[PDB]
Amino acid sequence: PQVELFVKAGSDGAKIGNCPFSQRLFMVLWLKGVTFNVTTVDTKRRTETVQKLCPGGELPFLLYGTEVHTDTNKIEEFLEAVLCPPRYPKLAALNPESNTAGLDIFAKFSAYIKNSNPALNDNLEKGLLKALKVLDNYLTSPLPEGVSQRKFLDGNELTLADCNLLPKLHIVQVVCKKYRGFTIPEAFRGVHRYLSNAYAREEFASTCPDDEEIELAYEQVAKALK
Ligand SMILES: N[C@@H](CCC(=O)N[C@@H](CS)C(=O)NCC(=O)O)C(=O)O
Repeated sequence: PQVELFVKAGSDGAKIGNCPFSQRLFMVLWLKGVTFNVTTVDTKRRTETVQKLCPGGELPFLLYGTEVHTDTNKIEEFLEAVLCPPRYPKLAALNPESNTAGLDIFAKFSAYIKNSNPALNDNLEKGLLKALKVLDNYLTSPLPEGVSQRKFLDGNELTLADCNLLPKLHIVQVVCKKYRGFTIPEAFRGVHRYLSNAYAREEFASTCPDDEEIELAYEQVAKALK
């Protein structure tokens, strides 16, 4: 049954664009091992065919046979349910906490990077560091369930939880380094090992837009502190 994912185009109207939701779904589809195709969409200059399959302009979106699916959460739920054992592996996490750990980081990053006043930067940076620390503690602490030194959020295999979080953390890293010279403290070993382990996996590394695309995507979002 034909699978086609539709994602946002980057700076040249063609490359895969910066977008954590698209990357999340790309990762899920790759980890499932299903045959699928991808199509990029220049939100301004969309094609006639795309203007019809998805009139509301939602992105990403997924075609399953001739059926269009929208909303990243709903698409992911659908894929986990229909691409299932024995043909395709179950990707859901075992430990519920894995599905929330570190997701507050992205919001904290956003607030931090859009602010330009140095008086407020002190507080936003500390809140970002605190959220990184909370994730670091999750990664270094043993998990309740699972047959810490594990590679990923929930054990040693990538799960749906990593597909959501990794694309966001990657953006946090790339954007923070470029626009603020900020790096995730080396003191946070759980976070750095997670990112190193994730980078070593094609499913994550290969689905990241290039750094230039990510930076350019933030050009009118990210501010230098005055
Ligand atoms: N509600 C959608 C949100 C998707 C979304 O945020 N898409 C982004 C990036 S792919 C977007 O449309 N960005 C447009 C822009 O800011 O220019 C979902 O969660 O699936």
